[PDB]
Amino acid sequence: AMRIGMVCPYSFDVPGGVQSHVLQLAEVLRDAGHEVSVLAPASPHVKLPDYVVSGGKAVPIPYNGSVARLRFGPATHRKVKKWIAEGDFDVLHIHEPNAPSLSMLALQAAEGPIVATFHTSTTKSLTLSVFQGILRPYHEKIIGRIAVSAVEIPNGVDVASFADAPLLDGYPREGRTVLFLGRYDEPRKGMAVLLAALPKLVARFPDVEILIVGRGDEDELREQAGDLAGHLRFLGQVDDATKASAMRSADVYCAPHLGGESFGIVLVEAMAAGTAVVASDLDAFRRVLADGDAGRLVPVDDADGMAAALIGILEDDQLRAGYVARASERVHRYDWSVVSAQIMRVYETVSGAGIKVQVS
Ligand SMILES: Nc1nc2c(ncn2[C@@H]2O[C@H](COP(=O)(O)OP(=O)(O)O)[C@@H](O)[C@H]2O)c(=O)[nH]1
Repeated sequence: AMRIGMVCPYSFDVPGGVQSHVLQLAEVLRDAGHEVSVLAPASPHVKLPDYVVSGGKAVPIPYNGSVARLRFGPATHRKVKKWIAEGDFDVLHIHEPNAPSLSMLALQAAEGPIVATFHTSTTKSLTLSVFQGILRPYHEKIIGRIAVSAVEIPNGVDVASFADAPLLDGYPREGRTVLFLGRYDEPRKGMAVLLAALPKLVARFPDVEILIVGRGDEDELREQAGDLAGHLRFLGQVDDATKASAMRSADVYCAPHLGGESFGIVLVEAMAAGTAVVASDLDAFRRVLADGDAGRLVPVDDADGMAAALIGILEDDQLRAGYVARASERVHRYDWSVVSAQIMRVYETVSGAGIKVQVS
């Protein structure tokens, strides 16, 4: 039984891959009998387990010449030190130690058995001394290093949570349903590509629904869709259980991203749910879908290609069933059962009898 301290650099107020990774990992560890405490920025808009501690709020920097938009004040520095001093941790696991970040503040404040996970291409570069710049002395305090895609370990999901989620009332729809999940106002999420494919999709599937999960300006999007707006259904930013149900209820999950640096955990969620994936040919997505074995890859920012792919998947039951089968086999390697074991081996490696994380 270990005492583990974890640091998330991002508020839980907004959904994100790093945020969900840290909370779920904490839950998995506690279920195995370990003690976990999570430090993260102020998250007053969501309900959180009692083991989450607020590191305070990053406030805007009020002057020109900064190298960041937001900064944690002196209260945060004090909170971080107190949290470490009182935590008596066997391991400190920090996520995304970008500078400046709450994770880097924790790294500066602490020493002892420290592990870091690098979630993106940008933070993976920090495994190299040349990219650590004048923060080298702090990066040198990291004892174990995990790259999501040092040791490589993929981010985890609870497969059963998706596989066995209840269907939403009224689903599956005879008219078919394409699911989009994300903050659709952000251009990088590629809602614009799916909207440009919509006329061809509706011509072939006259009763099709685009089911949309995530926060954004629904009225602007409807206006963009013009006289096809009636094919759009918005759930808003729903809880995790509803999201899982939505995934299972859709006939296809569409991931039309124009770019990004993440692992692509939403594709894994769809695979777990038993829902066929059509995705942009991004490196991260190609890996999850085993180079097209476990889902359909479409060239990036290609609306005609995206329509063909979505129409193709909905029209060919054999093909769709094949992707789902290969995906359901594949996705077990991302389950927390398997993934958390790999992470614990790193914890074991960096820790040792009578050694604790302490304040620097
Ligand atoms: N419950 C819920 N989860 C969401 C919502 N939007 C995103 N997520 C989850 O947040 C994570 C997003 O991962 P990712 O695609 O990498 O988002 P990113 O971090 O912004 O790149 C996944 O677990 C999503 O299922 C939402 O509206 N509701």
